Amino acid sequence: QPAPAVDHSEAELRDATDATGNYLAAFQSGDIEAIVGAYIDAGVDGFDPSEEAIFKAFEAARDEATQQLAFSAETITKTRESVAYALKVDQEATEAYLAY
Amino acid sequence: TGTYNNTGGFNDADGSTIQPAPAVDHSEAELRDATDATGNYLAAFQSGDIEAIVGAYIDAGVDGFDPSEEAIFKAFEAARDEATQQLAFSAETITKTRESVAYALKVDQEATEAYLAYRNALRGAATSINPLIDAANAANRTDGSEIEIYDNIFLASDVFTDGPLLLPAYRELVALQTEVNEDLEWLGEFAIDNDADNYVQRYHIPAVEALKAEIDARLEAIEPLRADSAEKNRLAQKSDVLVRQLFLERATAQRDTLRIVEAIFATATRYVELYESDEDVNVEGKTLREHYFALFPTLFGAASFNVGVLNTADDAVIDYYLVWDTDLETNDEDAAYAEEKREFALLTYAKIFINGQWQEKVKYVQNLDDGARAEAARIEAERLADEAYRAEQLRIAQEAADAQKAIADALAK
Amino acid sequence: LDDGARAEAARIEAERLADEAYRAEQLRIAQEAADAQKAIADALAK
Amino acid sequence: ATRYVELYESDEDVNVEGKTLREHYFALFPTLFGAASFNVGVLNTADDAV
Repeated sequence: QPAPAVDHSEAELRDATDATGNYLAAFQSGDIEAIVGAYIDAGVDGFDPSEEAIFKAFEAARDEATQQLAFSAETITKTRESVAYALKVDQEATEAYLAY
Repeated sequence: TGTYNNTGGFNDADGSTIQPAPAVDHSEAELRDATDATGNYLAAFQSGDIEAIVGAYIDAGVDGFDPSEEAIFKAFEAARDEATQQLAFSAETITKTRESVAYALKVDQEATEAYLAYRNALRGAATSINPLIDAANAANRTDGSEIEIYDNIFLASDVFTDGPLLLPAYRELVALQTEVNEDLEWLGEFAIDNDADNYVQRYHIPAVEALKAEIDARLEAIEPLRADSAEKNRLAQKSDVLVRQLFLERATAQRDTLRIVEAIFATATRYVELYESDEDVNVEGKTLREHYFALFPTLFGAASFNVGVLNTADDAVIDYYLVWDTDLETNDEDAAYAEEKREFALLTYAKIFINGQWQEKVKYVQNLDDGARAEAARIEAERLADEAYRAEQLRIAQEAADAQKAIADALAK
Repeated sequence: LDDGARAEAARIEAERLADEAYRAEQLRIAQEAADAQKAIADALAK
Repeated sequence: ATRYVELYESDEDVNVEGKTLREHYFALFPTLFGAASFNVGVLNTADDAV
């Protein structure tokens, strides 16, 4: 993926990264109870113990993880463009200072 | 597609497909009876004694005991069919219990909504009434003997609490209305103006009339909400959701045990059936009938674990049918149902990775079986097809050659 | 392993259907050709 | 986990290498539970640095 020098503010980077870091708090904690409580849906008020509902819940969790991965993919390009702009600006600044 | 052996995925004959659960009231006595109708079947199996098991689940037969293998096979087949039917019934028990739970949740949800609405109406009436009471009290010049000094409403039952009692407040409001109507009539007397120390002025009557009008306007709107709150709070007291959750857990454990019971009976039936049979092919350096015999040691531990779970599931229901710690502080609470549902869901999730250990072995042996049985037909089918094709080809070629000889003889003439 | 098994459990069916269609077409063509030969036989024998 | 649950009593659960297809999926968890531990150990420092 290309990375043109486009200024994305560091606050934007922090917000976009924290939007994903909240998803991983339960996983990073390591407790299985927290994981099953957060990433798995309980379902209907009457808990169905059949395997089909379990399969559906796991499929939904997998789809949610896939979408989160898709967003974390674009976060990389955003940050790379920000870095390129941050390099270009002070390169030009130091060139001008040397000339003066 | 559904049988004791199937290749169609999830089956409703075992309790694995999806089923709706509308809020329908099935009484807890019905749950207890339907669960005990199955728990009697498992007493011999849960005891663990082999003699009791063979005495209960296996039929002796004719008075003259036939020791031939065919009678043994028939008895095992009958036991397997009985276990299959018991599993089919334990399947529907689950849906019954789930519907009962849904109804038990709906009723007290509505009850607590009505209670909140009625309490809010009472709070609004309390907010609206007091300033007029103070205004009417300020404009009194009598001695205070017959027309007494009013007191602030709800002196004992604090309505501003979240969950207080609400009947004494209504009775106090009714008593205040009665007192106002009583004291209003003495304002129409002719000798009430006794002396300077006690008499009436011009502005007392309008204040009393305004207070009475406000009370009469508030009660007319208060009444239906009180009626609905009482009616809905009485109905929600006739159903508990915790015992239904316990029954659901017990029935799930019963179905889990019935699964392995049916598996054991089917394994024994198939092992007995393959005695000196043409279909007893040899694979993986062993005979097909040998493979079935190795399943028992793992089943005898998986069933032990399932029975250990079912024993606690059974003991829980008997000790907590109607006693405290099953009904709680107030008519509607989800702080206890949520925790039990979480624990039950966690246990259900955890157990799906344990029964699969023996399920996969059973599937492996069964797969070997039907693979051999189905593969020992395609050679015959293809042989018949090839023979028919060759015969038809030869017949067509011969008749074409005859036709060529026919035209030869015809135009040669 | 998974997709190999899943994809391999279709080629036998595909080839069986293709072979059955090929054999049926071959037999039909042979039979109609034999009928045409009988037709010319009856025609020029008349 | 989804695929392991899906293959319950299924027609596509063929047997290979002396084991069932559903059995093969179950053996992946012990290695993932260590690889994810390493990745989480890296991510913890990556988060604390910012």
